[PDB]
Amino acid sequence: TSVKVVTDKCTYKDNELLTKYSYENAVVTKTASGRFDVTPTVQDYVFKLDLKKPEKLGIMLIGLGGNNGSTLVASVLANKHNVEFQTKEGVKQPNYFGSMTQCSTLKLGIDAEGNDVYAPFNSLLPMVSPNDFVVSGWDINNADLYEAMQRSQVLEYDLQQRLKAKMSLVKPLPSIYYPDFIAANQDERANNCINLDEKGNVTTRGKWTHLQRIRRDIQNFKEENALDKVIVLWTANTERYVEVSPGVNDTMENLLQSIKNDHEEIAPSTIFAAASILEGVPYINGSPQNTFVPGLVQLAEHEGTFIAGDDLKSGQTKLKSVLAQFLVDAGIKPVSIASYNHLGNNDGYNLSAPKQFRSKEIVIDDIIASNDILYNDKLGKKVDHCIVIKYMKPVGDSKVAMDEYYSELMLGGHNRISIHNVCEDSLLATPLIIDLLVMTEFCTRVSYKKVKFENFYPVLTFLSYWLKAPLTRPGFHPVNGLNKQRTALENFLRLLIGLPSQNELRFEERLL
Amino acid sequence: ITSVKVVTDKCTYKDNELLTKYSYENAVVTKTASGRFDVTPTVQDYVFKLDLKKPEKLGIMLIGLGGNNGSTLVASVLANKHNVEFQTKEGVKQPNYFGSMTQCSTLKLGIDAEGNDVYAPFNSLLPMVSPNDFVVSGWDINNADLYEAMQRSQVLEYDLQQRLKAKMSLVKPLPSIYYPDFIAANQDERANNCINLDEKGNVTTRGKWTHLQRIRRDIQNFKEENALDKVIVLWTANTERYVEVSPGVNDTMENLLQSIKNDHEEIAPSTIFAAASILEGVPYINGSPQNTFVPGLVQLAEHEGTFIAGDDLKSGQTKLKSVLAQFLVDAGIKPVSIASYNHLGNNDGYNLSAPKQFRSKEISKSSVIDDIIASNDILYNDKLGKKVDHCIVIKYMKPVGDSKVAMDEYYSELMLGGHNRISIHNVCEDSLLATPLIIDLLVMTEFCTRVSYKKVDPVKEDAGKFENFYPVLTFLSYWLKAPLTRPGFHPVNGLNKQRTALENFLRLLIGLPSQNELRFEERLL
Amino acid sequence: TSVKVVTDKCTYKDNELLTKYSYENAVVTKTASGRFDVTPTVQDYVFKLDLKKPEKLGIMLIGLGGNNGSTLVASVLANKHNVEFQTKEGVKQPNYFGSMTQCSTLKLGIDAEGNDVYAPFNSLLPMVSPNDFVVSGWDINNADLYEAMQRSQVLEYDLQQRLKAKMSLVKPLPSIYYPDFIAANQDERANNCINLDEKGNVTTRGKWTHLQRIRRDIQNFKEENALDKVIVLWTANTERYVEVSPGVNDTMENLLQSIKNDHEEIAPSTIFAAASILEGVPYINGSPQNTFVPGLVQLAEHEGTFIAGDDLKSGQTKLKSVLAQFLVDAGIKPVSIASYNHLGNNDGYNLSAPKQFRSKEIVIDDIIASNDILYNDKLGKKVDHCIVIKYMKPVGDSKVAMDEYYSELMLGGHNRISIHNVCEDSLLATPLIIDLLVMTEFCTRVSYKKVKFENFYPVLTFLSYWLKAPLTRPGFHPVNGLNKQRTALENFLRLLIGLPSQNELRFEERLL
Ligand SMILES: NC(=O)C1=CN([C@@H]2O[C@H](COP(=O)(O)OP(=O)(O)OC[C@H]3O[C@@H](n4cnc5c(N)ncnc54)[C@H](O)[C@@H]3O)[C@@H](O)[C@H]2O)C=CC1
Ligand SMILES: NC(=O)C1=CN([C@@H]2O[C@H](COP(=O)(O)OP(=O)(O)OC[C@H]3O[C@@H](n4cnc5c(N)ncnc54)[C@H](O)[C@@H]3O)[C@@H](O)[C@H]2O)C=CC1
Ligand SMILES: NC(=O)C1=CN([C@@H]2O[C@H](COP(=O)(O)OP(=O)(O)OC[C@H]3O[C@@H](n4cnc5c(N)ncnc54)[C@H](O)[C@@H]3O)[C@@H](O)[C@H]2O)C=CC1
Repeated sequence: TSVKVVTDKCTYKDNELLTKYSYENAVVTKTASGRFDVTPTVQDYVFKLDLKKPEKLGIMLIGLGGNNGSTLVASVLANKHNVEFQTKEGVKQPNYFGSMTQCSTLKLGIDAEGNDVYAPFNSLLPMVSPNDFVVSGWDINNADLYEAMQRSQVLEYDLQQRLKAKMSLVKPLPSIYYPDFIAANQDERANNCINLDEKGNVTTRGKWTHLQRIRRDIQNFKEENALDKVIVLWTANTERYVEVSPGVNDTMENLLQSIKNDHEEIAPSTIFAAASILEGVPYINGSPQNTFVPGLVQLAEHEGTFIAGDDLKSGQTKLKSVLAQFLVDAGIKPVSIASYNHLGNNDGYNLSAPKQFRSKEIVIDDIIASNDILYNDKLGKKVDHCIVIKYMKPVGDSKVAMDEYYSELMLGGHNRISIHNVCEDSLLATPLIIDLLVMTEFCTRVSYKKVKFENFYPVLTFLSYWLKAPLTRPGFHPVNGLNKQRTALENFLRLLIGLPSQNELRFEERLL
Repeated sequence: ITSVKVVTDKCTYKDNELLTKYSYENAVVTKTASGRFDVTPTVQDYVFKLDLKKPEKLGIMLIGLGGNNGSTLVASVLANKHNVEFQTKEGVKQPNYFGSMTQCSTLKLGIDAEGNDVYAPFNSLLPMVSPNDFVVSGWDINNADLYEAMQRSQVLEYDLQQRLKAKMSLVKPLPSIYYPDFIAANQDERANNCINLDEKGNVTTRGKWTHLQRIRRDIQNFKEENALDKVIVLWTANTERYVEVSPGVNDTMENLLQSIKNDHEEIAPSTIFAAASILEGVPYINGSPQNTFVPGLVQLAEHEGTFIAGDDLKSGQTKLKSVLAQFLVDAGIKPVSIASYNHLGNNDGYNLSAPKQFRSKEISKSSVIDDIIASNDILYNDKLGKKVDHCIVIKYMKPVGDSKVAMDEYYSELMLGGHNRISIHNVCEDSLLATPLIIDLLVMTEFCTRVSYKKVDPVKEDAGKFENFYPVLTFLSYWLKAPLTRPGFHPVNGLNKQRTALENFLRLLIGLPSQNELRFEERLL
Repeated sequence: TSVKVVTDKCTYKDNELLTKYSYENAVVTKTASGRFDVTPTVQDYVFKLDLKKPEKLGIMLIGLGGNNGSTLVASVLANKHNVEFQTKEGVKQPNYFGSMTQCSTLKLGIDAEGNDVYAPFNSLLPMVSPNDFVVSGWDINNADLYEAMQRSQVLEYDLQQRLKAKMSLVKPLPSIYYPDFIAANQDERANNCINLDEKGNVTTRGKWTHLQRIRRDIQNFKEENALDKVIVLWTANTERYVEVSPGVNDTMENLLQSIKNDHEEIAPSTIFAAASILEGVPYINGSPQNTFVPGLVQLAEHEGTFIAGDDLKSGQTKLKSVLAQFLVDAGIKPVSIASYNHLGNNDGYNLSAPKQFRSKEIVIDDIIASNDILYNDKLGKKVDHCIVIKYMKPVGDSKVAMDEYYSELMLGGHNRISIHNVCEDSLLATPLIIDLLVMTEFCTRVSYKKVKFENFYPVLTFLSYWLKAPLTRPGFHPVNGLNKQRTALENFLRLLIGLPSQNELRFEERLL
């Protein structure tokens, strides 16, 4: 399955694609009298896409032994080796359901009858398959991924047994454990640490040698498997936000300096990031903690390395943001929105401590911002909202989410909508992780020039669709509208092969 | 093993039998035309006799042995009896009988030396048969062995089915009676294990008396092949369509029996199994909503003096509904609407997908609230209205397997124009709930067959002689959706009251008064 | 409507009822081998019921201007004067729906066809009607009850307007305001206080003169309306628990002493209680705070005054306790139970502060205690449970409660039940308040003697049905089983008129 567009905007040379693209947009200024003055703008670009993709992509997950880590590895092996498994519904064939890059489609255009024609998401331009992922990584616990699977209780027992022989071979590398940064109850789980002093004890001293050991782990992984490309992704327990203070982590020199000075504002994630950046490998932060402090972002630009992150956009927040937008697009005013989530995994176990959850408890202000017709000082520009996460160990990885929306309708009416969501959290997070790795790898092969080619700006915004707290560029505010986060990705892929943005005008039908 | 020894002078033991005196109190009421209630207390002493020697093995014959419930029942018995632990994603699980009131619930025996309540197993008071001692068999219009049945049902954990594979593979259903018009047309291709075949081996609704005699011999054969003394038969097969009751047809014992002989078209397979069990003196329990117990049949039960009971297993949805509607009315709240929707993807919801099958169901799943309304004329009367909109919907959605999804919306009125909206959403493997319920019914039925009594004349020692429970075992209503009643008496669906009756019954047999919840040891100095 | 029982257990003399009652029960002792030895016990009693009930009952509500207070007053006037009102569903007739004493029935026995015969709950023995309630009380805010109704937004606007003329006449008396005891945000609401110093400022000094002013308010109310009987009920913002320390509030002398010593462990509720006790008027605590400290209980016994309380059993906790018990009675093991409630009234506004909510966040251990078959060390004698209350002002008094039960079924199965409850909290609390006042008044006319008559033991346990945290007697643990809390009341009324406890045996049907 492949796509071939006949357009003069695209030319190939040496397994390299050059595409011309005129980007339009507009600048608006609301005059005093409330009049909107709009001046269209246009910037011409040329994109270069290295068509040669890695035959094998290296993946190093921090928190490799967790729910997401073990499920990620199981999914790759299960599909790669077509491991069909037994269930009470009979034999099931492995697949990557839940993955946008592997299981969603896009509209390329219309056929001769005037009907939409769809194509696989990853069929327009070359993308690496999760089947060619080589996975390794770190974890403060040394259990092999088979034991990690058993511990997670995420996958069908029979599938676990069919992957037992292969998963047992995979074992996480020791990692960096700074106790003060996570939930204290994660203290006896840590039996796999590199940061130990002469008395064989865990220390936060020698942070630079810790950073150097991570770089070594990455180099070794690459060499040991003969891989050219590697991507690192954090999927470990949420850390407590670090304080961004001047002189400490505001510049890449201070940051690198603080790391050598064993500063207390340097968290483990801070070191895995600085270590990946220095090795030139893309780094994805899948947790809410503010790993990407200023200093770290500088070091990323300077090295021209791709970073991205801030939480693995839960499937509830994802969907909850969609409905909310749906209502406001319909002229309906949600005046209240209550969210209640409870899970029984370690993830929920680590969020128990308010320090870990406070990072998570961090989109509604954007929707309410989009509509001043319903939200203003005369009517009430406010929306009550609450986010409660509770740890109910008996529900395991199978989380339960509930959202209640109370909105006002016309003439005193009201509307109450309740969303009850139940599913194994990891079966939604894993595929998200796959999509992130696939698209990060894809973007590293893309360069642009306004009209010498520059890298596709380190902070990969197209990846906001899969991250609850979209990282941003100084000054610009993030946009969480999920449909728009996928519309961005979709149009980007389209513009790379000479196709315009979707307009949905269907003039072949609407007009004579 | 846990046991209970009540030091009372109301109980005496004689040759494997417990004799218990009990003074039953009640009161008759009349309401003066004007509006007063004249209440006359009543009393009637009894001496109950409980046969303590319970059967070492109890025969169980299920009609629908290869269905979701029959399948799971045998599996639960085998798994528990042999302690067949199994693997799941939550690890190794030990078998158990959760969901079984008889096996996993407790009863308060009293208070301790310090005033704190003391409970004991429901089955620890008096000798009851353990489901682990069930010797199960039965009939089914389909010949799949019970392992295939398990596979097809998709109720139990794959690993468990596998560990039960060898044993369950050897369990094969006896051929049954298939009368095409009594069930959904889709079960058509499923019937390949019938006894009613004509010269050229085709399905035939002719020779129904021969069929009755075959079923009876089946019961006899089963019994002797297992060296069993006791046997209970329980219908857990497809839901049949209601059969019309007509004078001279099935209105009397004699009429019914002849009709069976005449191959009357109002004689359903269940009618024959019911009649056969009754003639064999085997307790028969109807676990489906169809009106199997027509007058003539009940009459035959009464004449033969054989236990019958039933009409639909009290689903976890209709159970919880009775508990919640009762609760609201007991609190003075007025339900004015109760919407109950639900969908399943098993053969149960597939056979119910037909309007005539769903009809039986919709009759039993509804009536469960008629008595609730009748008890409160303060709320329900001619002024305020005494109606309660109640609709029941059962949709078939194959993709959900045995897992049923029940949703109930209660809209009630509160004071001064206010309203209350309660929504109950229920998800579970419907069959993991029904199975222990089937176990409860069989354990209690068996227990009852060992109970006899006699009225005691206060002014004349040892009058009369011991009798058995009136044939219709209303004591089993706790587990049935549409409680079968005695002519004249209305059914009571109050779940909590249904269990209380059972509780107090067991309590009295060991000389304990009914629970009063007065707790004067603390409420009074 | 009335009931007349023909029994020799009952004799009337001078509008006085004497009833004989043999109370049976049993003492159990589980021998080492796990054998239960049971010895039945029996105690004979004679109850005296003063058949002469007050023609008018005085009611003084602390927090008279709140949601419950104003709705209580509106309900009495609406029904008493048959104020029919307009709604979009048409004209509605006032009623006391939700009240057990006014709208529930009981089974007296069976008729001649063998069918149950029911009678009104308050038709067996004389009970005072809420229509003969004379209501007054205190509140830190001085708004009249008409303004209080508008503020509560609990009742149909049209009904509010039809009661406007009468409700405006009712105004709350100034009350005792000790800032440190409630949610700080209740600081500008307090414009009606008696505890003011010479500089006209609010003080916590002079607590004894405060107590004396309450007694005066009660005496005046009684005299001013020519009432013999009065009952006081607390329905004000939840207070923060006070610390029970020896020498301060462990005895009635220390307590009375501490009150004079302006001790910080003496809360406003503590004073309204001690003041009602001294005036010999029954005192009901409708909030979770521990008002009834030791000392206060002594003073109650010594004066032989009836007290009772500890939260107005929310309709959710009520029902949530019923389902939970239903499951455990069925042999089903709830292994997890999550509760999430959010409201927009002042009540929820006051619970915002963890100090107020902590009192509320205080039954599952009893159910789990009843069944060691499912709950033991081999299986797991634990049930995860959580209680979350959030303040969502837009939902107003119309609270939303959600309970999720996750239970284990046989052979690895599970059952998940979700209960979504929506209603105006006050429309459920008001009638509960009515039932409490009616039954407290009823019990004050009941005396007993084992076989000189003693008062129906101060701590009225029969009232646990309407109180989330049933107050108790030293040593005895409370029982919250709602059906059993109503079975107690029901049988008590029955035993007073010579009828035995319900057995549900129906031998007229089951036996030949
Ligand atoms: N649970 C889920 O399915 C989803 C999780 N997320 C996010 O992804 C993160 C991981 O979630 P899960 O895999 O489920 O949780 P988990 O708790 O099972 O896995 C985290 C793993 O991180 C390891 N770990 C902790 N600190 C470490 C360190 N300093 N170095 C290396 N390893 C370390 C732990 O030992 C554990 O095995 C969460 O913090 C959350 O932000 C978002 C959506 C869904
Ligand atoms: N499955 C559940 O959770 C509950 C079931 N029930 C009732 O219990 C009954 C059985 O339910 P399931 O086991 O789930 O259904 P099922 O459809 O899986 O099993 C019924 C079995 O009966 C057999 N059968 C049908 N007509 C027969 C006849 N004349 N003679 C012998 N066998 C016959 C069928 O071939 C099938 O194997 C139904 O009537 C249903 O309404 C009620 C409450 C819950
Ligand atoms: N909101 C409801 O409908 C129900 C309330 N409850 C309970 O009843 C209590 C009252 O609830 P609502 O009437 O709804 O709340 P509310 O906040 O509307 O009414 C409480 C009233 O107490 C007054 N107040 C506070 N401290 C006082 C003091 N020291 N002296 C005199 N007045 C004082 C306040 O000014 C307010 O008017 C709650 O604390 C809660 O424990 C329980 C179930 C339902």
